[PDB]
Amino acid sequence: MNIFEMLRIDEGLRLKIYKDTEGYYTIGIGHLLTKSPSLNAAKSELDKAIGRNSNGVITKDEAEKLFNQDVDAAVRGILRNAKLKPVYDSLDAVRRSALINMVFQMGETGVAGFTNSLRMLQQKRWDEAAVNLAKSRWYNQTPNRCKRVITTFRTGTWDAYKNL
Repeated sequence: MNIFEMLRIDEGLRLKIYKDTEGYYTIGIGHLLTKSPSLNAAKSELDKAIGRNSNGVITKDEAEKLFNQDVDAAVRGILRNAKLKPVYDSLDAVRRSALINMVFQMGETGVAGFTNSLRMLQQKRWDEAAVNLAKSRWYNQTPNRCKRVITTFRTGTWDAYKNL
């Protein structure tokens, strides 16, 4: 397992525009199109980004292309954020994914909001974090995934993604 697989599991795949649990238009593997409430803006956004006239539906390969940049973008975001970096940098490789998994989902900003949690983690206080996280809205919105994620921070292993 690696981050890519992790997220494909968490985000699934969709070749057509759609709304995330946040109500935003997304497509592919959790590719956020636009915060705007307008199909068109998204459609616009999409084409722009895709380069050609999409008409709201992408190709598998495109999805993959976005995915790959989005992932890249997140790693990059973290490494550039004063609050995340240090944390990220203090985590073992498995936990780093989780962090990323988070960032990819709520964004650098959202994630930098989990102050204590961040600290806790940084400080190896696994359970406490496990706990804290569970208190977020996300948790009640993506219980399934927040679980998997939390387990990963907690355990430091991919068991949550292994199919037991």
